[PDB]
Amino acid sequence: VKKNIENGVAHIRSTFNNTIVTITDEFGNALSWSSAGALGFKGSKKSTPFAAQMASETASKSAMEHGLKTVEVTVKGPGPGRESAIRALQSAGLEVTAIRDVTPVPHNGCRPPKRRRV
RNA sequence: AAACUUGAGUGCAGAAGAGGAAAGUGGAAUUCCAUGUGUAGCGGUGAAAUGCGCAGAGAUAUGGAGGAACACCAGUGGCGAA
Repeated sequence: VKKNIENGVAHIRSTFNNTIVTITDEFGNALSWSSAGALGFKGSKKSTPFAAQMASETASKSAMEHGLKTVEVTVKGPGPGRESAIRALQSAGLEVTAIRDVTPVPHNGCRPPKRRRV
């Protein structure tokens, strides 16, 4: 009931409303997930870099418990906590081979929602 | 009534163009469906709540369905009577 991997990819989704972190193998398999809402932060605070740092630290701790050593960063969303999440990943002992922002670029398909009037 | 080539067209040699009409091909992305991993949140806001989710949501990986628009080029740029 244990997983042993040495190289992997950490997916970090940071939106202005919340931060979610997970780590997977090189073939995208899920071990554990972390979110600011689960950590305890509610409402606005979930977007703060500190909550992102805590979630990234928890996710990296579980990844290294399963045995991860080298990880590649997969960043999603425009939130401000992406850099804090990456630094927490680095400080957890894992080695960042490279960083890539996989934020989906819609070329021209689909109509975005109405601009807010507030 | 009779001449002219300057206006207006024509011939000859060249130029660019999101001008229009009809078929075909394509990548990104959104939604949905199925399945594997996985746990208690997701989403949202000034802050919240409705709502969705312990029947397994959200995240993640793969495949499928389908509609719609064409990121970069792109520019006091081009084309058209509008």
